[PDB]
Amino acid sequence: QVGVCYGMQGNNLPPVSEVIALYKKSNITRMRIYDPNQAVLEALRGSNIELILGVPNSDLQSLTNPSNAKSWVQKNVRGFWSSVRFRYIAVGNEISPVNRGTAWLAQFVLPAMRNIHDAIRSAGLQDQIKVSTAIDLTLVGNSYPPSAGAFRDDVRSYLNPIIRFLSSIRSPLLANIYPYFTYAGNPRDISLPYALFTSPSVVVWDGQRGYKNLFDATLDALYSALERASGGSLEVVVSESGWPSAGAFAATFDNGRTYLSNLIQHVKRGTPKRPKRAIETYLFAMFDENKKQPEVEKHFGLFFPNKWQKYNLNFS
Ligand SMILES: C[As](C)(=O)[O-]
Repeated sequence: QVGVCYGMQGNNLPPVSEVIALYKKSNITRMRIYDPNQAVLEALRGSNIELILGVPNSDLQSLTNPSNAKSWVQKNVRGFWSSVRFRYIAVGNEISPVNRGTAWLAQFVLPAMRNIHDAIRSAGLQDQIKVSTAIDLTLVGNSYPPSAGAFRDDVRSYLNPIIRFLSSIRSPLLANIYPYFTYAGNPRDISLPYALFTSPSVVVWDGQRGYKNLFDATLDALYSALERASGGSLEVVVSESGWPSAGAFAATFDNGRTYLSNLIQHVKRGTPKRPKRAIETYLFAMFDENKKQPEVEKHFGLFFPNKWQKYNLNFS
């Protein structure tokens, strides 16, 4: 089942309780939150909803201290484990050692992960609850063609030991992935059917491998980079994907509806490189978030804040 990211940065959003109800109502059994909001945590009790619990980047620093991490796990994890199906903890989101926004935090990620996981195992929850981190693909320097997929040379010192850690505790890697921005930046080279999963024939040829949609190509591009960095056994959970209804080039209702509907359907299966396993995927995001900037980041909602659906999707 597809999951949905619950961002709460709007001035017009439903009460937490109604949002959970709406999740249950729409039969959405998977959620991603970006911080451990207690009301949300208390609201998920007995929901049977598998949860991605996020560590906010501002606390990464704090958690490089083992004791801060311990108390972090006690308050937010052990206090709820009876009734909340914590699935993954996403320690940091879109951290890069070379992106201006997050560079000074990179040092913190792996230690945080060890302390939380260390904290996690002491409570004996390590086979249910996988410690990981959620990346963006700014870290991937090459993805064309997909077989050539490789991480940026200047991010290898950062990613390498993180991969190693993940391999050893058998955790997957989490990736936020937006075919939308790939398309939006280069519609001359990227065809909309390619971006939207509606292409009858392959669009990208990779030796003997043909890519029909932008989403399949990119993940496999990620897979090739993981394989070159000693993560050939890592699973990828896709922790964000979405298409905006307004605010910029190609931000339209129809595109949104197409993209998201094929996607929900697509991930019932895999990619041209790893056909067996289903892609665990989290749709971004449940509500428009009128506080985000710029304009287009306020329209990723799948639902209006009055809780009527934007796109009329089956999540079942
Ligand atoms: C834009 As190209 C030549 O890397 O497919």
